[PDB]
Amino acid sequence: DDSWRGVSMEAIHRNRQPFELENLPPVTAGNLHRVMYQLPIRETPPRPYKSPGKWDSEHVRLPCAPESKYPRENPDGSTTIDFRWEMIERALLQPIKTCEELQAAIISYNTTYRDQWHFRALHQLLDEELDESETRVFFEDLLPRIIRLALRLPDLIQSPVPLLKHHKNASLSLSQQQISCLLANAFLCTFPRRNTLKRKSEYSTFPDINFNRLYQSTGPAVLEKLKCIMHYFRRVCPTERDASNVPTGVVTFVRRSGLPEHLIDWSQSAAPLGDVPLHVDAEGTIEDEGIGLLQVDFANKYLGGGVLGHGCVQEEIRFVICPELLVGKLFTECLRPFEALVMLGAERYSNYTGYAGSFEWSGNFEDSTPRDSSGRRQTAIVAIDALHFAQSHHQYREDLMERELNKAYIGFVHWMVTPPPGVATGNWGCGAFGGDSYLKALLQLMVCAQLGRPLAYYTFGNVEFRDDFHEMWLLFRNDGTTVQQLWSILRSYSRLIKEKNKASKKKLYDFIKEE
Ligand SMILES: Cc1cc(Cn2c(=O)n(Cc3cnc(C)s3)c(=O)c3cc(S(=O)(=O)NC4(C)CC4)ccc32)n(C)n1
Ligand SMILES: [Cl-]
Repeated sequence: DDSWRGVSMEAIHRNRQPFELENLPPVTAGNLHRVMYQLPIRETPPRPYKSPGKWDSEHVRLPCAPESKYPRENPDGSTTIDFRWEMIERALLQPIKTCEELQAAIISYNTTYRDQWHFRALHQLLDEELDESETRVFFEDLLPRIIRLALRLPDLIQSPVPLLKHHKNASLSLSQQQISCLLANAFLCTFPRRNTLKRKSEYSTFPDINFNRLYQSTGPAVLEKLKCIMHYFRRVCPTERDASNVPTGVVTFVRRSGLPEHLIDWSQSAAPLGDVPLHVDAEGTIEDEGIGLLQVDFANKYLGGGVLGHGCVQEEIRFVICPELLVGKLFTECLRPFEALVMLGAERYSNYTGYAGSFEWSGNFEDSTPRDSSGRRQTAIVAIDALHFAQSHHQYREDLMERELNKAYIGFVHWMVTPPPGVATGNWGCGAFGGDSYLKALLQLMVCAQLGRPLAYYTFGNVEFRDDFHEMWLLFRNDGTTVQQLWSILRSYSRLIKEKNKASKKKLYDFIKEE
């Protein structure tokens, strides 16, 4: 009758309006929080913060650094060592009228990759997908705006951009405007030292950021991601007339890194599972129906996954409809097992249809989501990376159930004085990545019970699973089942599977029935 089972959405918000409960404290500058704009925000967009630039192992190597030098071959075949930022400016201010000339300009400061990079998805989009006039508008309007924005980087970033490395709790806050500039540079593949595919290299524990690998990819989902990105730049680049369309606010990136001190012993959790306000919806999406909640990103340990590539499932889609997330790739070291990344403030610019191979851009989206005191849209996303399984049976090992419990734990912790809003999630690391929906739902319930967060769970058209999970929360509620007690049952199922989906839930019935 209704799409959903369990408690209502009013309930998930603790009967207060969405957005009254916040997911992150306000931005303030500190030892553990670098802020790229001036506090407090008076004018908009925020005014950039000024401090000496850094070209070192602790900060982003910015394309405009005076330390960035580059060899050029010449007309006549000799070598000049020049400043790469000067070469980038010269290349991008030559006229560029075709897809081939764009590729040659980008390659002119990436000459190592001359015979490896071919921007086939860009050729497909401009030569075959758009008609002659939409393509003329690309070269006469859009691309000049992207270049002009990229070339303002020394004006918009006047402060070193720190890397968020392994095992450090740190935050970084930037303006949406600053992010549009960094992303324009990525679009034009300007970031130094971030292209090599060599196995052990300076940045190999970091994601890719230059957009070349997207351009090298194929198929319809890749073009639709390109359309999302184009659209973002139409939305946020100043037009020839004015700059009133430029976004006004802020985005914050928080590396959460758990200490041994924070590790839950799951057999000592007396938390009642049925006391979790659980809302299980078979329609709806996290980005729409989960407004006000901590929304989950079914992440790869490299933030963004294959968004610059062939990837086009849950993570990748979020990163092209809310492209400000992409800048996380620039400074976020890959996640270790007891770490997570919270991203607050990312505006949505695109609508979409489908999923995976059927993903399509389906139009403009005007985000009216309210901004917090710090100038951030109150869209809070946590990146947590599930394990992938070649073998489904492997996931029922005790150590790898604990791993996932602890991964979701560090993603979902609150660590603020005000009460935590609900989490909005779903079949995390399931489908083709090997995970069991039935188990991953319980692990997430355990974590929410333990932390005291409501849980809004989306099954995406699967009514059967909605019911099996609702019914199993009812058995917990009136048996007063407990985290440690469900852990005990789950460890039993571990040793059972060893000696050799729908059957996990059958055997809790059994171990529960005896109580
Ligand atoms: C209501 C709805 C949405 C969708 C499409 N979709 C999807 O198919 N999957 C995979 C699965 C399909 N059927 C299953 C039983 S799983 C999704 O995982 C999915 C996820 C989202 S989301 O996470 O809310 N948002 C994004 C993409 C921004 C992060 C949305 C649609 C999904 N379906 C079938 N039914
Ligand atoms: Cl030159």
